[PDB]
Amino acid sequence: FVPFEGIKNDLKGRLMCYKQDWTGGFKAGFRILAPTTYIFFASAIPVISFGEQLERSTDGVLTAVQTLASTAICGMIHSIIGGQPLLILGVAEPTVIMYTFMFNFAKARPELGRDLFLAWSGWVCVWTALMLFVLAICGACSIINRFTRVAGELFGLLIAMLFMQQAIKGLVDEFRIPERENQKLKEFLPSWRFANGMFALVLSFGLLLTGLRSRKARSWRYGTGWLRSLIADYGVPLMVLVWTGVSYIPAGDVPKGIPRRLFSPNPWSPGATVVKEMLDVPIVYIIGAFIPASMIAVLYYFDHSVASQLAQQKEFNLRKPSSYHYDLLLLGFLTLMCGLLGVPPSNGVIPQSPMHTKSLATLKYPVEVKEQRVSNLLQSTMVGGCVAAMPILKMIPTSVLWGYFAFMAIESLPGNQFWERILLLFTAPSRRFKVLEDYHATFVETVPFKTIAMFTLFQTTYLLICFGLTWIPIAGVMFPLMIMFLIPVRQYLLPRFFKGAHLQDLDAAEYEEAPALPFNLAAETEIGSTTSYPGDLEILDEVMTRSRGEFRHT
Amino acid sequence: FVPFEGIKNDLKGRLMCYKQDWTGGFKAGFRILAPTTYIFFASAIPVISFGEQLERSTDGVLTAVQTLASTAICGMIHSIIGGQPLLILGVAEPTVIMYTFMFNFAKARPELGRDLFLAWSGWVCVWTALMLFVLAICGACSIINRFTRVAGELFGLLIAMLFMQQAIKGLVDEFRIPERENQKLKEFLPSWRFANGMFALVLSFGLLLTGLRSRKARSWRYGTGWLRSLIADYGVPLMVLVWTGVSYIPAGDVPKGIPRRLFSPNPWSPGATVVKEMLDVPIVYIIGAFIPASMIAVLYYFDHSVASQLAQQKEFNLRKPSSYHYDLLLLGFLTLMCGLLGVPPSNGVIPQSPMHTKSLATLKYPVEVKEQRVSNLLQSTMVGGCVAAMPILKMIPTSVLWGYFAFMAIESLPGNQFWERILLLFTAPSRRFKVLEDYHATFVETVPFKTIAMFTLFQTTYLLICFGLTWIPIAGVMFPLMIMFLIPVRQYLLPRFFKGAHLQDLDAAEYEEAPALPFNLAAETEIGSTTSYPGDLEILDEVMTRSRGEFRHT
Repeated sequence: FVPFEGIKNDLKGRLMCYKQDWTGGFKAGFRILAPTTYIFFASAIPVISFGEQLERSTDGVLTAVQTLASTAICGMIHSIIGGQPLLILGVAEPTVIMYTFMFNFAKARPELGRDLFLAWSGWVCVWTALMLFVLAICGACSIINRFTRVAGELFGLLIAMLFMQQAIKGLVDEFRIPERENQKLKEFLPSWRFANGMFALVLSFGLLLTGLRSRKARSWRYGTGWLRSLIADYGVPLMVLVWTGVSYIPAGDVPKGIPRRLFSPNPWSPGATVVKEMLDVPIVYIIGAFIPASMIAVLYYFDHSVASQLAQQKEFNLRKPSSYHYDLLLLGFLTLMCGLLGVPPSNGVIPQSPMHTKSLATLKYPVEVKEQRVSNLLQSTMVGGCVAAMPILKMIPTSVLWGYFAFMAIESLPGNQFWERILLLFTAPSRRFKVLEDYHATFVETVPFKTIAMFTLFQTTYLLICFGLTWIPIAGVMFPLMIMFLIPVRQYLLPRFFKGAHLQDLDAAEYEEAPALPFNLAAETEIGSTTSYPGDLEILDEVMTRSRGEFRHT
Repeated sequence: FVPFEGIKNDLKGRLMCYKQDWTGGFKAGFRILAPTTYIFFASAIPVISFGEQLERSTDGVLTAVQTLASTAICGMIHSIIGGQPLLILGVAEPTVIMYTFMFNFAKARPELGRDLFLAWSGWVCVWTALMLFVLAICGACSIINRFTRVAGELFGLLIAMLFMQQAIKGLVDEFRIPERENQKLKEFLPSWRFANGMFALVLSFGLLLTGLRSRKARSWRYGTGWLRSLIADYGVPLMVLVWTGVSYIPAGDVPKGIPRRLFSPNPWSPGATVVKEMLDVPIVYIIGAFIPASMIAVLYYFDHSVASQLAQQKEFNLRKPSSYHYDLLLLGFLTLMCGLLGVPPSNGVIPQSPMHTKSLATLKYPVEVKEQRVSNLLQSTMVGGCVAAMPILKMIPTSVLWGYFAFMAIESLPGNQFWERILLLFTAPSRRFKVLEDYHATFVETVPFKTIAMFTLFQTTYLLICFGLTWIPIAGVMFPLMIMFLIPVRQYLLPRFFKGAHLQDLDAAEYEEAPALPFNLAAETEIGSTTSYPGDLEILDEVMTRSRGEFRHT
């Protein structure tokens, strides 16, 4: 933990591959645009959704303009002078939640109010930048190996819960009058409001289901290869466009605001740095900003490092070194800059970074990744240009964004072992052989079900407590402390209750899977030792057709 | 083809097992109620949907009351004095289409009009009864072995197309003012109409998707066995109830008719035999009724026999004989009775009859079927009692019935080989190995793809021509003739163009399936000889998690 050692080593390592980092990007030619566009679409849409969320949560102080600007500027700076260009930066949901807490605190205090919210947030960002500088200089990133699966998966499920909560919140508001809108408009009559709510339900569920189906296009037996890849890569934006077009079908027979569209304003309209108002904040609140700043620094020190680790998985066979410490230092500087500019800070986001690395990967029949600084710079510049295209983006209905929130919530589940363990916990004892008939984790076979159940119950209790804490008006801004407390807990307390190899299998740093087992081998196991025979109607359901009741012959 | 031989033989066979047919039903005790209730729900809901369809198509002359009454009375008579009690009778979609054609013909002719439509239909039913008597006496049912798969599957797909068309028709009308309603009501304002249409979309799609998911409950690893069986058996009625309840959520904040509910009237209200008006029909039209009567007799002679055959599949190991000829004779008598009473005739329906037989089946570890006349009688009496419960049924929204129409359309597909062949025809040449990696028909391996393609193209052209003919105002009532022409076509013309075993495999009376093949064996085949290797992103999609981009280790 020698000060400045990690930063110096990272800088020495990354300074030998800068010119190559650029030339290899230019040598790829126009073929570098496909990963660029893919990651640009993967980054922009969630950022716009978070911007709308903030617009609703901050009474219009922060909108999609600010989130897009922060994402673009931070991404460009990271691409040019950052250590690991594979890392993708952007505004994330936890930052939105923290800023919502801060806004709610400031609004109820006359000394700050809505007019000094951004100044107080700038002071918070100054504190966060200092904390991140200290963490990077002291080499705190040398212990990121202790950021085990138990904390990451719990945080992911918490963020998925919050995504779904936001989706439900928005869909319920689609039936209500907005707070800052003229209540006398025809679009806000009870009939038109009910119609708008129903149309929002239709559009949101359509987007969600169609995108979820599109995600598995490359496995279809239909169409061309390029068409299947196009669907699998750009389904989300394609479905957003399709459902916007659908929303425009009744445009001629309904009022202007049916369905409701994005509330974020257009920056080009004449109606439209916070350092000047920063001096006006009372000293007591300048000092008190230390409190949320510590939580934000915790969140960033976790998320940045985890995203970089995921983007630098050893299976990619990357040949260039890592820059964790210098990356955290630059993140502190970027947070200071964003606080001074009046925009929310950005940080490493998941799964955008590993998806970018994958988009830059090819197999030599064996993974080889094309690492360079051009794709990140171009995608960040496109995210920035999206600000100028705000008139076009304002045509998107809000229900589509709520559907996208639900989409992210559901997409956080697939590879999450905590979710699989919850499903197993709620599974019937006589139907676990079914669990054993498909791809499954190894701890299902190597760990007794009682220990899995106890571990999952502890994890679920922790998750529910954190979710409930998020609902407390003021104390809810402490949930990153609860997230970090899982490190010492896993390191010290769990070994007392759990026995070694069981913990290692249940909290493995590597995703270990197992292939499907034959039915005969799925019963000799302890977990599948309570196999019950199928019923008569269960058997007949499979040997007779549903269309005409015809017996199938095999 | 000796006259009265088949009827006499069937009567002699079925007269030796009547008392046992009843006693075995009474000996089953209260356990006979589960199949009874299952088949009652399987029969009632489509009949109510057809009743609403007729109400919209006949300007209120025929409604769900008449369809329910016909189904109940015919089922009871068949249960008591019928030959094969496993056969389930009811009003079917083709009868609805024929009656719609007849109503449209009568309305445009001042000599008949809406006031003599039922009388003309009674004369049509008299002609149909005479035709069926002739067919049964002459032993025309001795050649039902020529009702091959090519005709049955084409007819099924045509009826599925018509189901989906009715669903779309109803959902579009949910946005419009009904023809015979007061246009000044608040519920028919543009805003409330748009809201009603959107709510109808929501409810219909919810019903459809939830029912389709419920159909596969017995294969779940969750819940109890009895709960899974309950879901798999009663999902459709359960989801109808659930979505009706959902429809009642905004009842306090919306006008009376939001959402629209069943239009069929309640027979108990004071506002509410056609032999008297039958004498008033002109002689020319009495004679002309011969034309639609022949088509209806074709439809019934096909459907009754096919449904009985499906209910009497040899795999059920039934120990009692068949009564095809006497069943057709009784169907003629029932059609005469229904025409005299002013209700549409009923006939054998699919897949209700084989599903009833399956519900009466148990495996002795080997199928053993409990054949008796109690379940059919009880379910028919319950269908009849549903008439008295019309006030409760009128609470169902029409959008739920349109969703059920779409549900039947989609449920007609699974075991249909014509649909599978269409999908194969539109499949990519390089992705047929995927077809070979799952359960598939044998002709995929035993027949070249060119012959399958030609056969499927001919069948699809025939189907589309029949569907288009259904759209012609008057000539569309001839489509049963097109259906029957497939018998001589298959028997005489196809062998000229197709070569023996290929036709036998493509038009086998038995549903022949084949198990999944290994990838190595799926390429040596001629059809799977154009296997293309997966792409880099296709490979990476499977080895990395979608939630966090984590490499999977196997």
